[PDB]
Amino acid sequence: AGNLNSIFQRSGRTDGGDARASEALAVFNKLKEEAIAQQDLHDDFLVFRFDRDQNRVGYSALLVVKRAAINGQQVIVTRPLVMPNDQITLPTKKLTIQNGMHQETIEAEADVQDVFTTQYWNRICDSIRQQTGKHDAMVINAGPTVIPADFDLKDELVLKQLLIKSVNLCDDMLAKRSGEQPFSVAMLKGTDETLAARLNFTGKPMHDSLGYPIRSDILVSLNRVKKPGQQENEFYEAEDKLNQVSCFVNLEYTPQPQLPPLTPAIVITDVRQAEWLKANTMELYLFALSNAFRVTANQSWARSLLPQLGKVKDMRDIGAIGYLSRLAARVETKTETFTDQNFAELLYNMVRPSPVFMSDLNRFGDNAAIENVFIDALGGVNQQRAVAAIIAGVNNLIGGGFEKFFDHNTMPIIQPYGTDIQLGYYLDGEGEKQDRRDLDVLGALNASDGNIQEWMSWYGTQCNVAVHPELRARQSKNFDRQYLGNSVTYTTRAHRGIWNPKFIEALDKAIASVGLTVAMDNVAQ
Amino acid sequence: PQFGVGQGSGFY
Amino acid sequence: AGNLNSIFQRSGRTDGGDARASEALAVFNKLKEEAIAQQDLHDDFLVFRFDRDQNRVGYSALLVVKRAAINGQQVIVTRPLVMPNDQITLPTKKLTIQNGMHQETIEAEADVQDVFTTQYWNRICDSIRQQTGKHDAMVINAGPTVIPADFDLKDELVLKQLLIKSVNLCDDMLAKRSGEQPFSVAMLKGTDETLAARLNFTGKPMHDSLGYPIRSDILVSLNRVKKPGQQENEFYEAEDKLNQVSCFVNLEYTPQPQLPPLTPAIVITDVRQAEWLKANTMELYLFALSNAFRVTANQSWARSLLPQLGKVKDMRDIGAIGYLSRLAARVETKTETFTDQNFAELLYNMVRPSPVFMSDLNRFGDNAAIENVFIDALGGVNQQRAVAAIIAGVNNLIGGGFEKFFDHNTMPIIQPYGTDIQLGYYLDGEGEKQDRRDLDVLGALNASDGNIQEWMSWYGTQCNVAVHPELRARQSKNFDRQYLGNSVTYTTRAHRGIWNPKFIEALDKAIASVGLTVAMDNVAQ
Amino acid sequence: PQFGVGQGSGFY
Repeated sequence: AGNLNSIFQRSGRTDGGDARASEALAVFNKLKEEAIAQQDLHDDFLVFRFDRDQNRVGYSALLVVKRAAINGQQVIVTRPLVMPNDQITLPTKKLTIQNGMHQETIEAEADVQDVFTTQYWNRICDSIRQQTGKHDAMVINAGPTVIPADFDLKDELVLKQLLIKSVNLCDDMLAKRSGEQPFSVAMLKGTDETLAARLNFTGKPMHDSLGYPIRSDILVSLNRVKKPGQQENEFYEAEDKLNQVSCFVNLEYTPQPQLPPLTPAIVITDVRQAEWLKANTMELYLFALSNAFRVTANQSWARSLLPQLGKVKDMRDIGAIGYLSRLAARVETKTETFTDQNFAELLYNMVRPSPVFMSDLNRFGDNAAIENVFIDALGGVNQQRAVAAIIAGVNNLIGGGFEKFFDHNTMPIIQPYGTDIQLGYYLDGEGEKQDRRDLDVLGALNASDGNIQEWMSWYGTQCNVAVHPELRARQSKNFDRQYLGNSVTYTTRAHRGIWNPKFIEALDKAIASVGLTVAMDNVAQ
Repeated sequence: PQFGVGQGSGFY
Repeated sequence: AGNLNSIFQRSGRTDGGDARASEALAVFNKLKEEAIAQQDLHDDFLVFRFDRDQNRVGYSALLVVKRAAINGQQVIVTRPLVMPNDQITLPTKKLTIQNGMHQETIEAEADVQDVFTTQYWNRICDSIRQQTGKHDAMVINAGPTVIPADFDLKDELVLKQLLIKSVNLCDDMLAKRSGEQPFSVAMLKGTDETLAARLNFTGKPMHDSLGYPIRSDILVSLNRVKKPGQQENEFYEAEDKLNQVSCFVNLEYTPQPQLPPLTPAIVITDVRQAEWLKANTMELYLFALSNAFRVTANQSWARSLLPQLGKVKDMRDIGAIGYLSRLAARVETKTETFTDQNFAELLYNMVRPSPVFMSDLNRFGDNAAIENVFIDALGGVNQQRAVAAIIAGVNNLIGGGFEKFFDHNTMPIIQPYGTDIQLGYYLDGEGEKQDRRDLDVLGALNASDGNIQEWMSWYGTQCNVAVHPELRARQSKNFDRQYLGNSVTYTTRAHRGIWNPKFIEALDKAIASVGLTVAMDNVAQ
Repeated sequence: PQFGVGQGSGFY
């Protein structure tokens, strides 16, 4: 039946494609042409519609496609843009859950993680070959992403930017397949140049390529490598930035058989190079990750936990920590008698001194071509290859020697966190988009106003991973409706993992050990 | 508990 | 854990056994001794208690055990008597039913069919060896039966009779293992002796070894082989009977792509030898089965369908047949205008002329040692052996030649009917026990008073065997509560199968062909 | 649909 595609597709063309993939193709072709007209985009490539009608996927997508022949092989790099359609329902999957002696099945919709199967990709490749004529071409996966059903398609600015970013990545991957030279400390280490860095206690969120908010408590900014006394580059003005890492810190309530009860879980939510640089490679990513390490290694992250004193509406007010402590009460942090010293004491008794470094990993994110190696490095059939790629990336940064710090085959680079991440946003009182991750441990304690039993039910939902994830997802959504509100939109899900402490030691020390010295701007607190 | 792998490329 | 039985049982004795197996052992030992005292029973054997505590069964039982060494092998024949205990619940089995895309599990109690597993039997054998000392003995299965929880244990008469019948069978099986001579037509065919037979339109039920009613519309009585003019055996008085077969006829509503809609389903419910004969063997059984064939082959079974004219309470009144016919109404059979001719016409239009012969098969019945070969002959791992035993039994009756009528390897002796049989009884208006099988096709039509939709729901329940039997059993029980009443007791379940028309041809013709002529008593209607 | 077999004897 599915093998009749061999007859169905032999000749001719048809009238088809869903309403969103149709509209999306039309706007993306318009944007391509305007970008060429303004000379922002080069006219060396093609945009294609992938149909659920003409070919074998549940979800249609547009394909950002670039090509070159590399050493005789035709190579195509594709960055799919999934187009979910609110009016189209793909048949659901049966989730059978063996609840001890009780067996029950939950049916559920396929998300981009379930949709982007290995065959989904292979079908994308085949269609491109039909559309490009390159039937013997190899196709590079730049990472599928999704442009969600919900918003109006008239945002030409964002859509233009999506094409720009997607072609950037396509050029990188053709280049890196072509053998292009890597990013390294040697390029930064001018004989007359040094690095410096600071922690930004932002007070604001940051936004992905489609404009959705990303939680961050601290933005780590690594300054441009340079030195006073160097030749000024004519009449210029520039931001002195090299890269940045977005992160936040939760306070996880963790077991112990003497440590205090909460863990300073430092979570990377995003990794970006400064906007003036176009390329996106593993070496650039890996180098930037050292920015999160310094958050607790040299500086002190705990300043981010200070309550917004004077602000009534602080949903994550530290005062909530008193509900997990022996007080079983909110600390009065509204008062003129609440001091910096009292804050430090709450933490002395409640929060552990040893930082833990972890990060999100998203196969469908803005950095998916790279996120995918870090995800496969967690485990599975190609873990060894993904790990080899990552250690090679750091060695490219330092000129070898990562191996002088530890054995990557005894110490895999990233461990699973188990509980995965539901992403989404909610609207605040003025209708702005805010990250749903705000109901973190302090957030949830204030949301239940001290009802510890309600908190613990939620907390167990977010921690006990012997419970099938569908059951956990349903309870997590039930809790958002009661505590966050009904104005909640869900977005593409993501993985989380723990960076191996030895990977971290080797990355940070190896860079410092080759002389790429970085000064702290916050010289003392 | 298990890790699925999609069709990644370039690095392998 | 279960292998610790190897330590648990090494030495000593314990205080144990359930209250019913305890009481049952005490009464059965009393009965053994009285039977010896009255000289009815020979003192050559043992009675044993099988415990659910001391050994590996869900249900305790008493064991009727006899032994002899046969050609050097120690042989024990056992007839288990299961003792269900209303106060003891055995953990239930999970019945997972795949209802298309819907999976649901029903938990249910193990019945004697589920309980008497191959290992149940092997455990019975091992305990007997511990109790008899015959550790190298082979044990013959005389067929387990059950003595239900419900009634009071003070019925010494029935219990004595159960021991008597069970030891009879044990002696037969030791004999038949010993090579004892078979029953045959040659033993009946005196040079001066002939057979004769009649159909009894009873107006009453017949009762099993525990006193429960068995449905029968017609009792076929085969008269003792003899002739006037033979020497009279002193001053004697005897019933001139050899054997009998109990049967009933339903009217099944069957499909057709010209035949009338109902099938004359002739069902054997019991097979008995005359009470003066003690042995129970396959040849005796097989010979008696010819009694049912003659019901339609020589005589006419349809007389059993006559309504009990003048009796208001006839739950199976033929008038109901008008609900399945084009009349969609009850035939007025209460009236002085209802005639024999009108009856025949109802049947001419409603009931097919070609009889179908089938029988019940019960592994736990009074004839279980034999029922078991006829059941295994239906199909399964030992079907070929069971069939070989059955054809040998008929050849023993006739001196060979069954094979001159048909190939038993092309025509298996009994086919499955698919829908199995729920057995039980209900109480009538005076509190007497009546067979639940009374709500047959005519019965059910009167019970719903012509509501064909209610009838068809029930009828489909009893015919569509793509439906898991648990679902069917639940609906069958729901229908008895609404239509039969709540005074319904369920008893041991049974199989049904169809006797191959060629088996029947060969049995009847082979006996007649060797000269064992039988006269019909009902020479004309 | 299938036929289970218990531990019958004597005839086999």
